[PDB]
This record gives sequence, C-alpha cells and structure tokens, in this order.
Amino acid sequence: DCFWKYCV
Repeated sequence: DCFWKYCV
C-alpha cells in the first residue's frame, strides 16, 4: 500500500 514516504 502507498503511504507517507513509501510506495509498495
């Protein structure tokens, strides 16, 4: 799941 500073 894409979230905060993360996209996986």
